[PDB]
Amino acid sequence: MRLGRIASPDGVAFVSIEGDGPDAVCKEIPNFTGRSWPLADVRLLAPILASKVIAVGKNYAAHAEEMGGVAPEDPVIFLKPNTAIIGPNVPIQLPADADPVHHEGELAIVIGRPCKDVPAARAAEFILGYTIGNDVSARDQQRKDGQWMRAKGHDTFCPLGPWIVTDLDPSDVELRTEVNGQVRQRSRTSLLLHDIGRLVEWTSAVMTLLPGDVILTGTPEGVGPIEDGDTVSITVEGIGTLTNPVVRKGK
Amino acid sequence: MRLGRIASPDGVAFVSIEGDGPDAVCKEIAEHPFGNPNFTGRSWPLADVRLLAPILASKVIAVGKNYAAHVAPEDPVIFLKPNTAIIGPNVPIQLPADADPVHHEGELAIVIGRPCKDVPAARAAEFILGYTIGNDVSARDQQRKDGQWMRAKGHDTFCPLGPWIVTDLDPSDVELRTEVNGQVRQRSRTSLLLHDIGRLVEWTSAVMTLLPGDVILTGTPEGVGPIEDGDTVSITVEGIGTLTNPVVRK
Ligand code: NA
Ligand code: NA
Repeated sequence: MRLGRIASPDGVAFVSIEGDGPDAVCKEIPNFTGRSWPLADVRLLAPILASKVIAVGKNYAAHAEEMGGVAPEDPVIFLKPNTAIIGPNVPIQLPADADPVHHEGELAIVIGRPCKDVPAARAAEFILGYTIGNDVSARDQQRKDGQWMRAKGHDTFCPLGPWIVTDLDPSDVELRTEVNGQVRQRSRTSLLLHDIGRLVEWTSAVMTLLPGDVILTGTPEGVGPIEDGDTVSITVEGIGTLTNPVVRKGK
Repeated sequence: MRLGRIASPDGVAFVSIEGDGPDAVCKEIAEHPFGNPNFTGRSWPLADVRLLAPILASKVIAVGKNYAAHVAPEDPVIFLKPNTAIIGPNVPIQLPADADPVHHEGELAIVIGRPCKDVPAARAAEFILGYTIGNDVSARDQQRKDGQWMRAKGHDTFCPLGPWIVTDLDPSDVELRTEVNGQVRQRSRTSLLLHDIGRLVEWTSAVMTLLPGDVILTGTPEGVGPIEDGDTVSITVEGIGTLTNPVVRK
């Protein structure tokens, strides 16, 4: 199943998306009501209203073989404000002064139940599903501030979507980022330094996680700049593709 | 005017708090504390209810270094605390078993009153509901280790807020004081802020949209220090009152 939010002519609905052909249907909601919008008629929004967004930075091994092996250091987690969230096909707006601003394609965990102190092995019990995220980052501000929050916290700097997949096996799916059709990031989640359960364990040991909260699981190598007029597309195997145009704000 | 949130026999309510003696009264404000307040006509004695965190912030922004001793300051460094860290007056700060030391950091807190973005420092007060007190509780060992300060300052209960929001306060030059078990740890005045309230609202709203209820912690003076199981921490701001929390180690 794929869960998400859509903008209809009747308004906003939380829907179930079913079908891979453009004869695709969004059915409203789980108890279904009966109203059906084709996917063609409506527009996908960010699939959930997150109270907070937690992200990790360094979380991909370079290659499977190294290592392995020796335990990775503990995760470093941080927050992006939920005001940064935008959905598919919404422009990423670059600050006039921010150079360079980087794309960071990531697999996103969506929490489905309130939780605290969850053991890594039980993480799936509290996970609604998986979607795609982009941890857009003003790299200059990162270096100036030390704290990464401002750099990653601007409005539109957290694209999320296109929908939430509830039955995905996210253990070994391909993640890739394209800029204007050009592949710039490519890895598999089998190379996650801290896997999904470890991240949920680490994060819920720190703070209460609420239904809707998002945990971005990190980005592999290849992070690179995005400029006015670019299109960034992040594809996760078994989920789909999150696409956003890019515009720079005037001075 | 003092605006708070209370737990009453009738549920949770926003209130105007009136009086300082034993017969203080809480006057119910309809739905939220933001516009011109609408009084329902319902009220409770303060003695009959319990003050909660005065606002349900969608987010909490904070700054690190922001008081002069008594050099030109570097630009503000802001970060986030999750709103799941917020607790109200008298609620125990719960220390993680493995965190040492954990420090108190008494601060003046801005509460945003209107949605906004790209606010000029000069006009910040037009967008500010009022001022309350905060404690930016920080696990120092985690802070140093992580580089990023979020985890160190993001544990459940690591953001005491309260006891209420004062709407007609001139915060230009008020005393800020932190006591632990009756001993003064921190004491300074807001006239020593490196980045004043205006500069912080300007800086933060240039980055992100702020919502009514959002909180900006304006930093802490010298004298930060450890808290431990059994301690009581009290932060006082002249013109607001005192935010007090006991401390327990898990
Ligand atoms: Na004001
Ligand atoms: Na602080």
